[PDB]
Amino acid sequence: VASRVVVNADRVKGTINRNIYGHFSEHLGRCIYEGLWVGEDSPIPNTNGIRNDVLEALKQMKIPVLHWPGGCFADEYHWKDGVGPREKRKRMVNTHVIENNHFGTHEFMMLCELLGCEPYISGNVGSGTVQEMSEWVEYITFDGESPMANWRRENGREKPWRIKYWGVGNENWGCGGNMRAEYYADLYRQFQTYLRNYGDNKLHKIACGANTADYHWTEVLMKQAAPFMHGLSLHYYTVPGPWEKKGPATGFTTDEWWVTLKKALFMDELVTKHSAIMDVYDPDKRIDLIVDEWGTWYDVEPGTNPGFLYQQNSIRDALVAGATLHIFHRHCDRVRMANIAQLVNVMQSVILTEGERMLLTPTYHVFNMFKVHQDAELLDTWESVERTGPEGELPKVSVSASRAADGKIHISLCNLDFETGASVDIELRGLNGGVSATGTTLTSGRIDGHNTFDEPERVKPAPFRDFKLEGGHLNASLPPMSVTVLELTAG
Amino acid sequence: GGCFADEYHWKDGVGPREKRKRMVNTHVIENNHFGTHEFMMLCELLGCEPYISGNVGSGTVQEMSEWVEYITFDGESPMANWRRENGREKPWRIKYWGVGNENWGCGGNMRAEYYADLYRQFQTYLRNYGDNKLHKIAC
Amino acid sequence: VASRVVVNADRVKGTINRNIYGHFSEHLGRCIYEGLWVGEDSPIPNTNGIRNDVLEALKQMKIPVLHWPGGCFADEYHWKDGVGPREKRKRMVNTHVIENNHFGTHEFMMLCELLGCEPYISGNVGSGTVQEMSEWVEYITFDGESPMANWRRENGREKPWRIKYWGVGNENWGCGGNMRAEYYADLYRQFQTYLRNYGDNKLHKIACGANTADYHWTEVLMKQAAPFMHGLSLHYYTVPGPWEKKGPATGFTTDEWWVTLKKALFMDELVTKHSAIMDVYDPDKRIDLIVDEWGTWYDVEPGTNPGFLYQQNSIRDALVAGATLHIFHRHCDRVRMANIAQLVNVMQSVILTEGERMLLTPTYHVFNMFKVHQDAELLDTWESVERTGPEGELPKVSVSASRAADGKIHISLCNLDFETGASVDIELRGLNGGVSATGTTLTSGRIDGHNTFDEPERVKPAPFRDFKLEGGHLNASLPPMSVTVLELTAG
Ligand SMILES: OC[C@@H]1O[C@@H](O)[C@H](O)[C@H]1O
Ligand SMILES: OC[C@@H]1O[C@@H](O)[C@H](O)[C@H]1O
Ligand SMILES: OC[C@@H]1O[C@@H](O)[C@H](O)[C@H]1O
Repeated sequence: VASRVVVNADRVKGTINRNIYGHFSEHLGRCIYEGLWVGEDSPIPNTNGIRNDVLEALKQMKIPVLHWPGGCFADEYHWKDGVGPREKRKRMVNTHVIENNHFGTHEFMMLCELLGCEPYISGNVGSGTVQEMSEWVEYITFDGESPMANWRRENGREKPWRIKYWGVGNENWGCGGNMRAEYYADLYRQFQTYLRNYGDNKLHKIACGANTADYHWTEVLMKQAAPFMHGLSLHYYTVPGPWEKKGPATGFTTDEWWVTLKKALFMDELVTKHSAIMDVYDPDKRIDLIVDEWGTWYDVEPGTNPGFLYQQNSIRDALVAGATLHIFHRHCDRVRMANIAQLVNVMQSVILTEGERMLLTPTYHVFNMFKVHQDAELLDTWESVERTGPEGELPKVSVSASRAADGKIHISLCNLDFETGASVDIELRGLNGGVSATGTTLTSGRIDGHNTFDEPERVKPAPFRDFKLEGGHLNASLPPMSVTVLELTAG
Repeated sequence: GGCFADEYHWKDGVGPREKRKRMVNTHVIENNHFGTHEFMMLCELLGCEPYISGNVGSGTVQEMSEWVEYITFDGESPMANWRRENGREKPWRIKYWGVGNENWGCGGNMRAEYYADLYRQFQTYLRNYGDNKLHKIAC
Repeated sequence: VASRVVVNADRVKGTINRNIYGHFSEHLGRCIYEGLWVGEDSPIPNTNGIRNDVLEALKQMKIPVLHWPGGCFADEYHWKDGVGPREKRKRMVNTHVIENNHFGTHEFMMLCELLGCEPYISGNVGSGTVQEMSEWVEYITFDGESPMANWRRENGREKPWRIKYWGVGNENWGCGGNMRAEYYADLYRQFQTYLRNYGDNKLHKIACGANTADYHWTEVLMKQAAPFMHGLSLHYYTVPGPWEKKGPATGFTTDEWWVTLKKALFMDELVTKHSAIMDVYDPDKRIDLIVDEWGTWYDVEPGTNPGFLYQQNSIRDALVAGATLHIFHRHCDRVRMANIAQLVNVMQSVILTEGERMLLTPTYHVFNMFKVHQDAELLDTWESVERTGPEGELPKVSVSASRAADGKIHISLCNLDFETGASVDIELRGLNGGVSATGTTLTSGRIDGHNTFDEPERVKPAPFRDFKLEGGHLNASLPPMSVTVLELTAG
């Protein structure tokens, strides 16, 4: 009983926008402070205050876009508190957490330039003013003379920055103001009016979209505000248990494995149904769907502060990431950005740090393996896959194929069963020449296999050779609980 | 304005003329040398009524309320004291007061129903000081 | 410059419900009287009062479903007027048109049995009562004792008939009561409640849907009445000129050719957008979309009564029909019935009669050539086609492929350009064996080529041989202004 797949290598169905592989960093826990920002005089080796070990790993992963500063923090942030001389930045210290605002606009834009990624900034609607947000944009982007542009120059950046992605509030249905969609849509329309295109900059204005299955939100924002947006967001976290006892990152049950993956795959139905509503108001698909919060959310590691959201990261997280990325690919006609929550030390991170030490999570390795899909052409594939899990409720395999700019084909495959391997037969159609293939696979011997600071390489990619290629068929034996990428070269 | 009215912040146009806000776009210069005092003088020289449009789209309720108070109040307050420091001892009279302009478009892309609510809110705080009587105009 | 197509012969995309090839006959002009019903002692040869020449032609075409009695007539009809001793039924005559009610329920049900087609009756909401409609269903379908079933037996039909398709009013936004969607939805819910399933009969209840681009109607009916319907209708006529001067059926300009075809192809946008709204409320596509009025609508033939809607029928009509049917195929995941307006002597008919004489229109020949698509499996095809018309506004070629129950493949092609032939290269993938092909084509030497009673065979199907099949490519040279079907057999 093999899964079967046919790849039509000559039929392109869309472009997988690189920003599908995006990231998110809030001022929360150790995502910004320690995770990225250590300060110029830290003994952790750093580039202008940003730790080198993280920088180098994120560059290798080819981070395309980074969303900052929030999350809920964005609708509480007053950007002027984060610019100017470090010693006059606003300082808050709670003894029950330090926000010293040493990382602000200039440090973020420096971060993005060091990474080679797009900045994606969210302005403050819930507790901010229209002038405040307008002034932020002007500060960043205006090349003339004004109090804001002159301030930016004073603070060390002479020429403006370019920025496309601009979020007009975040989570406005909840921590960003507990707003009705109808009320948010009016604020949105008002705020966005004053966010200008200065110089040769072109803003890509993103309205706050729904939480999970709040389809009414999407309908209202589309019906009332479509002509005034370039994108609409969507938030959906994979939470295995109930809110008050989400379940652990490691040491979990087999039931928790299956439930986690089933909940992750619910993304497909969400994206489908929100997109269907968007199609009614925007049939040409002008407006991007932006899934700017996704990923797993567990109970924090025992003994850690629940407010810091620190969780471990296992092969289970790798499967969530790979299957979710595949869902985004299948919707790349409308989904054009996604941002996993969150970059470092918080929720489903690519990196965890502990002082000067760091590790790469299994989530990191999926992003780094799947980077070959960034800006690739999605190929037409059809499939008939085995089932797995209790009552066959899950697909055993998730597969996606794309063509890179040099003509190579990448086929990525997830085996969602932790107990046995998956046989897959792939037929390749529409090739001219012959092809050869190499592979890499990410797997584990344990259902909760993970990396630690003492053992940072327990779960990492390896060469994959358990396949054969002949007569236009590639037959592969995928390991249990694995993510695999095959690279095909023509000739 | 026009569209400028829902972008203007009136405080930028008062005070020592030399130290007012400057903006320049290469791609147009606004030095704010013509502001509230200069406009009110202009209307007095012409013998015409002044008709000012306050900023709803990017302005705040306090900001508009303070504009009216600055112009018209004859007592002691931070705004009236500031007007006197800026060279006008007694208040001016003004009737015609626009509570935003072009709010369906360049003044905030507002639905009528939403503008009506902001209108009701903003106008509440535009007071009749001394013997002045405002004539409030909705967009 | 060939159009190119690839057929994936092993990939099925859906089932083309046979009812896509449906028809519609209203009590209007000579559609029912003379067109079908001649009376038992007419010198026109007949079977139980229905003319044999039409019967035989419709059976050969494999008519799958016939909608009666309207149109606007349905929301004026009182069915009890059409049952009982034929001689004593209601008579109306307008001098300023005769309705003797000799064709009523028994005659219609007999007609469908003789044809082997499903009956599709529209009940009267606009001027009818809930009891009246409920009694109609009971009269037709109930096998016990009751006043209605006893009456049917007295009128000569002992056992009940079966009927699936039941329209709960027609054109209720216009001639069926000038209703707002919200008000119609409420009447719909009320009327349908009383339409019972008697014996082993199962009704398929159809709500009146939108006229043309009235998307609000579809939204309201889906949101308020989806759980109470099996199907929702849609109406769209191709009208070349303005309402008051639509343009003629023959002797038209080349501009009228292009405008006609462009307007016809607007069906795709309509069906797409109405279907998108349906998907929001019915994501599993339970509810059928029924396009129960479509076709061309011209000024009547000079000197004929405008109220009788008699128009000629040319190769231009054949192209409208073939391109429209192809649009329905591409939407066969949701469109499950369609009904061209109207069957005989009215609008875009398959047959025109003049006393005992009859002719087959070019529209007939499309339906008869495309019957091979009835209940077939739609195959995955992709294409890149030449453009035609002023400014390349039209596709030069429309193509569709399906697989019949015996494994043959039919590929139909329309060439929309009247000026030159169309080269097409078709690649066949996913076959095992070799294949051979035969073809038929329908074309004319004039842009308004048509059949007349004196020359009833000027435009009719002919063998098509101008193609070659080698090395899994079928290259064809389609004639100008043509509709062609290729039949492929494996081995
Ligand atoms: O502050 C914790 C918040 O909870 C979640 O809804 C958000 O993603 C995060 O900003
Ligand atoms: O400012 C440009 C604007 O165009 C028009 O809508 C307004 O009057 C004017 O202020
Ligand atoms: O009856 C005349 C009407 O015109 C169209 O609206 C309807 O199909 C037809 O019944």
